[PDB]
Amino acid sequence: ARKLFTPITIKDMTLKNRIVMSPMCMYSSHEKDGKLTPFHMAHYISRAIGQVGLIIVEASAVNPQGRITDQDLGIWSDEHIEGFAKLTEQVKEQGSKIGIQLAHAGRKAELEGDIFAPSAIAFDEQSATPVEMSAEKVKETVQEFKQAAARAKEAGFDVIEIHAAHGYLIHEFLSPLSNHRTDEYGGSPENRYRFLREIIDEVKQVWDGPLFVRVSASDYTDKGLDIADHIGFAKWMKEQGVDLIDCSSGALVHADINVFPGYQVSFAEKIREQADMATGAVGMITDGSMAEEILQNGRADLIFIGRELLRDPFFARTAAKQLNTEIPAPVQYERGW
Amino acid sequence: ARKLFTPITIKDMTLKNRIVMSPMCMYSSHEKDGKLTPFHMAHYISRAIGQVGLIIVEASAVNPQGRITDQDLGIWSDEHIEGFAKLTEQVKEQGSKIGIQLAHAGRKAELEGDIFAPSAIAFDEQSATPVEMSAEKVKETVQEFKQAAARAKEAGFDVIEIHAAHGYLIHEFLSPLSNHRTDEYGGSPENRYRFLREIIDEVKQVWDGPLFVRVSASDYTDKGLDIADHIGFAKWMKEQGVDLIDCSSGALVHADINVFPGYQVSFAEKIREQADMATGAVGMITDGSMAEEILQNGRADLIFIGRELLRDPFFARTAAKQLNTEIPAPVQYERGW
Amino acid sequence: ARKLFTPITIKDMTLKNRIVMSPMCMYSSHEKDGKLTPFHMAHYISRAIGQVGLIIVEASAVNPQGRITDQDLGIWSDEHIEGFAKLTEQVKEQGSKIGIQLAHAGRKAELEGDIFAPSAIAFDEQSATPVEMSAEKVKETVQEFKQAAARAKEAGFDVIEIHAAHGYLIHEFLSPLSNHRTDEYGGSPENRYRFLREIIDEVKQVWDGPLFVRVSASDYTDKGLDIADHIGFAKWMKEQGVDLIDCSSGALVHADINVFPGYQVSFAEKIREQADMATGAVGMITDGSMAEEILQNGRADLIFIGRELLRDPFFARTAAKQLNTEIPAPVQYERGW
Amino acid sequence: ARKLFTPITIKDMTLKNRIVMSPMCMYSSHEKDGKLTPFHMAHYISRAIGQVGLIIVEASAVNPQGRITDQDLGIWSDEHIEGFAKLTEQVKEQGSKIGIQLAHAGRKAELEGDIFAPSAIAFDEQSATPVEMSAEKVKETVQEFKQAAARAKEAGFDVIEIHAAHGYLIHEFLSPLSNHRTDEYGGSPENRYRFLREIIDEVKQVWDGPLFVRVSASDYTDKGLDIADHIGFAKWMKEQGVDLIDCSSGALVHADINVFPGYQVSFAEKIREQADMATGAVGMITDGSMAEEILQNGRADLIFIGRELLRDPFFARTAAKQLNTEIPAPVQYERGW
Ligand SMILES: Cc1cc2nc3c(=O)[nH]c(=O)nc-3n(C[C@H](O)[C@H](O)[C@H](O)COP(=O)(O)O)c2cc1C
Ligand SMILES: Cc1cc2nc3c(=O)[nH]c(=O)nc-3n(C[C@H](O)[C@H](O)[C@H](O)COP(=O)(O)O)c2cc1C
Ligand SMILES: Cc1cc2nc3c(=O)[nH]c(=O)nc-3n(C[C@H](O)[C@H](O)[C@H](O)COP(=O)(O)O)c2cc1C
Ligand SMILES: Cc1cc2nc3c(=O)[nH]c(=O)nc-3n(C[C@H](O)[C@H](O)[C@H](O)COP(=O)(O)O)c2cc1C
Repeated sequence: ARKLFTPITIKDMTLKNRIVMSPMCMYSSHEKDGKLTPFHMAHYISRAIGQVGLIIVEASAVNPQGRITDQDLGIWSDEHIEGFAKLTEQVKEQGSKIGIQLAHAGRKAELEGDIFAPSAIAFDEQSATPVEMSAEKVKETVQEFKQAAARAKEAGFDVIEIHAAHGYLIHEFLSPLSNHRTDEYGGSPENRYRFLREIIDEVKQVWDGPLFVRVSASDYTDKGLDIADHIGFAKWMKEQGVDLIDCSSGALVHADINVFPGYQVSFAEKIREQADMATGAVGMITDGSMAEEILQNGRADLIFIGRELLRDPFFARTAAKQLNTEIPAPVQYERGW
Repeated sequence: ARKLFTPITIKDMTLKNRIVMSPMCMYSSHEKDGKLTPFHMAHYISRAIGQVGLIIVEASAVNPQGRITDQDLGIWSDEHIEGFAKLTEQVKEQGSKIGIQLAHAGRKAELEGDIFAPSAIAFDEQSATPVEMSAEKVKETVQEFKQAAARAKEAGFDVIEIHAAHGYLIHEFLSPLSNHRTDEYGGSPENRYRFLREIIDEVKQVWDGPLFVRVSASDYTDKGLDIADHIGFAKWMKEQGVDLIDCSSGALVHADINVFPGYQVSFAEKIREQADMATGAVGMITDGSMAEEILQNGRADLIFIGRELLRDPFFARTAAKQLNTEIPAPVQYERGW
Repeated sequence: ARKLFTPITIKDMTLKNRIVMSPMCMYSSHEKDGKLTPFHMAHYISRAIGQVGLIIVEASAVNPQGRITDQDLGIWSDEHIEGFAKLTEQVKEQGSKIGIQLAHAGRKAELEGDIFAPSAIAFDEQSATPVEMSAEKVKETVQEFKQAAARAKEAGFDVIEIHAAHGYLIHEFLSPLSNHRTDEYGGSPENRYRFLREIIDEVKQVWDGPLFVRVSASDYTDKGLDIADHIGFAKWMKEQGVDLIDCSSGALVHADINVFPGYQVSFAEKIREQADMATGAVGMITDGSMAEEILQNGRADLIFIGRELLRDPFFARTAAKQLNTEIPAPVQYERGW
Repeated sequence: ARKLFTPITIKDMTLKNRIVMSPMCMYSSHEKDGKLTPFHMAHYISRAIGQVGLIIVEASAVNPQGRITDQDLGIWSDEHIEGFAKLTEQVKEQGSKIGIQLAHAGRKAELEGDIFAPSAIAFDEQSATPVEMSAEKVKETVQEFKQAAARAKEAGFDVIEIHAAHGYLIHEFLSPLSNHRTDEYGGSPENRYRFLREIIDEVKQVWDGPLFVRVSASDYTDKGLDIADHIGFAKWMKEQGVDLIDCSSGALVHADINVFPGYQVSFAEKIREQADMATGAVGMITDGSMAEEILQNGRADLIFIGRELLRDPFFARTAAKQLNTEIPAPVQYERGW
């Protein structure tokens, strides 16, 4: 069979295929309370009906002021557990595994009131200057990721992913372009990584399941982070028990990025090879042929699909056809698939 | 602008495009109570997110023993109103109009216990022989369609379609092959049409909105009904205020049917021309080009899509692309569509 | 088997499928002598390798001043026979049948010097006013079509098509908008049809094989010709022994034409039904599904494909795949098809 | 613009895009004299009309007994020059550059009479045992490649490619599995490479244009050649002035090969990186997205397309559409592309 449709086991979780619905913000929590809405349910569950092996729920803030927008999903409150519990139950009932992306927007939070970051440096010209987190505020945030993970476990998620990419809080700490701290959380690569190190260790105190970490493998900026730096971080994450690194890139600051089909795959293959860590490839992957090639040539272990799943919720079926192979259809659509 | 994406107003309902999700049974009411489940919600709402102009909910039984299977949706009880109320609200919120198909499986009901029909004639050698409805029972069934329509109105549906096709109860009364009654509901075309006539008149006492009727325009059998018969019924339906005839075919009895792309279009075109009645074309229509041709050549007014919407929930986008035109995308997917 | 890939026999010619490469001018006779060039050979033969059932060569002038442009193909001289003989042999060798479209551009000829027409009326404000053909000149032109047909037979063509459409010479005689003659070739429909009648009768004196006539089934203009007129001409053509009417439309004069997929199909269906004449459907037919529908619903006998064959020379294979059926591939490409 | 459609210059040859028609035997020289036929002309020229940047003509034997089959093209005689001269002229006239693959089947020659190889070892159970080439016979063959190159230059080819792959003669000398010689052409890697070294040096005495070499980057067999060996050969070829290595694989002997989209790309990228040599990627590349990714991620410099160009001669257009970009169409098809 095609590798794209061959199961893979990570910890005590077996995925029926290697297609992953990349986390994508829907800005649909209209009550601004971080809760799920009917749209979210239809949005996610339809891709489970569509046979996506693993569905990763969009960035969910671990702190209200850590949201990107006031319409973001949240997991900073026990009040969020009930809705997520229904979502995981329904997604899994359709045959897919489900994960959640724990996040904090840091200096990129588009909210009124003080926003936070490792250093008081604004994202750009049109952004507010963030407040430099006190050492204790940083430690409180670590606890919030821990608390959020505990809620995710209770809600029934199969996988937890830490959002350490796209110029958000953790990414801000990792990069010297945004982290000018002179305390235990700044300076050396080890210190810049400390925030993430503590988040991983604390999350593991309440979560023993598959743990993913999404990173921006490059800042595409002089004096910023590059793949070499991330290969280093990957080795440390492996030692800590991280199961897979979801390889994205950019967004820490404005930069020129050459975008094209599979433009971030090199990051996934280099980390996989040099850090001996399973990786997720993402970035303009839109057809089954590319997906199969990435897996067969050992460039990544899972294929994250974003925008193509917005155009085609049933990408799994489309990819199967493109690869001239057969996959099980949801029972209700046996007469059409 | 392409005709497929041109609005049409029926009564007080304006459809934003001519794409209709054909009613398709999902056999997913696992509690065997005819109620909706999370699967149904995601299944239908996803096509609304997908911009389908009109979504018609699958055959919903007006009487429990009128179900095709014990996992069919139902609308025989006021308890069914709550679920449907949530569904219509959520579908309309995405920007689509919604309808429901009122039905009764007649002799094709796959349930334990007596099943009913106009005459005690089994569908085939593998089916149970139905019980001939008493005149009283027939009139009670008319009232159940009326009562069901009332529930549909309360639930917020935009359109109601009467299922008078696919060999089910109403179709059984219409055809001489299945109706050998010696009372007012059998014999001449007037008598054979009487059941449907009374259903339409009664439904109109509680529902003044768009009213569709799906028929099997031919039995493809000697001594059975053919397009000439249905043109006759269509003229009577027009006088009664039916707004559109959804043109399907067959299934009253086993028959040899030449299936091919647009194989039922001739029925929609003839009824449209000869009965001066708006029609819905359905049957192996899988792309925007065929849909546009059918509309532009005046063969039908609405394009019903069945299986292609099971393969591609976002057929509307796919069709827009095939026709080299643009249509509004759901706000949440503007970065992908 | 799909009707699109079902054989059909016209006279003594059996076509292996119903796909026809519509005649399309290539304006590539760079020596301005109407002779074939390597481009023409590869252009046509590639579609034969592509399994097209019948390839009709572009408009070939029966008189040099009857060319549309000075780079048109010609068949006004015996010197044109050698090239055509090689082309028909090579096309047939690949397994396809081949035809040629005999033509005369009339007032739409874009050449230096006097151009001719039934009446001195220019095509539009940008065109030169043609010279009214003397009765002698008209009869000489009839002989040139006859002589051209003789050359086509000698060159080995399987089918000959008379170009009586797109506002060219013959079409000009047929329509009241362009024909104001006061002799035997103008006035009543009998007189306006006379030019074509004589061409058909004379051609038949030297050619007994399949004979096609392409017409513009409507002028889309007040006081111009419409489908009713062409149904009348079609009945006369049937009596004369014409085997099939290739149904196109317009171009006699500028007009508002609603173009859409299958916009000329109604013409092919009406002529087929009312004149009991085999017809070729053409006009925005781009996929196997539409082609199959047209054939199965009895709207035409052959499917003429134009621009789609310019985008996809191997449309036959593409259509077979779309129809989920199999067709023989050229032996040399068995490892790819 | 897309890299796939950006020109690239090699020596004094500029390709308009980076799509290459991979050499593919057509077994169509029916007279068994190695000459071109009308089919060959239509076959190749149609892809030039189709905008393929570089068309590489199928394996052409440098010696009659070096043909794979008696229906192969040849270039062992001056009698072959005339036909090739017409072919290059016509392909270039349509806008493409053209190359020819100089070949010798060695022990895989399916011809009657003695066949040759470095050692008397048969390809398999159903193959004849080849005659071990005397040192002089090897030197004569080197001269034949030289002579063939001289003919190719006279015929007007833009590129010459040496076929050192697919288990044929040169490949046989390169691999220790098939080369057991104990003279100057066997033993060490240097000696096994000597035959190719001499062919390259001699060809360069009569040809100063772009020179490609196709290799089988792996024998997929224990004790056979692997990518490490070919990276070594690549460095030697670079020193000799070879411009690009066309990276295929296998066929020396029967072996288990895992085939999938882009299954030979790793060979192209490793040789490109470690030998600092331009490379051509080939092997189940069927869409523009994969092609663009290969080029943008620096895995190869040219994209060789084989079977997809047999299914779609106009792959260039299809790929352009897939990449949402525009490319010039042949003037004759401007109204369709
Ligand atoms: C509407 C939208 C919302 C997104 N939200 C998130 C998010 O919450 N978390 C994240 O890590 N990436 C997010 N992304 C980035 C995507 O997950 C994905 O990595 C990116 O689009 C590259 O992949 P693609 O080409 O398959 O879409 C978003 C992208 C889009 C288009
Ligand atoms: C799984 C399935 C369930 C269906 N259930 C219904 C139904 O409840 N009512 C109805 O009128 N037609 C029903 N149909 C018939 C379809 O609505 C449609 O008319 C038929 O599939 C022809 O169209 P298509 O070729 O676009 O699928 C069903 C079809 C399928 C495949
Ligand atoms: C470049 C080009 C040249 C054409 N030349 C001719 C011609 O010589 N004779 C003719 O009858 N139609 C000619 N046509 C009209 C086509 O045969 C065909 O009827 C028309 O394109 C409608 O079909 P299509 O939508 O499949 O392309 C031409 C069309 C194109 C695009
Ligand atoms: C019919 C056919 C003939 C071929 N002949 C040759 C040849 O003469 N020389 C060569 O180097 N490769 C030859 N090949 C191998 C192809 O060039 C190509 O490298 C292979 O098919 C892998 O690519 P693809 O997946 O794009 O077809 C041939 C392949 C096919 C299907």
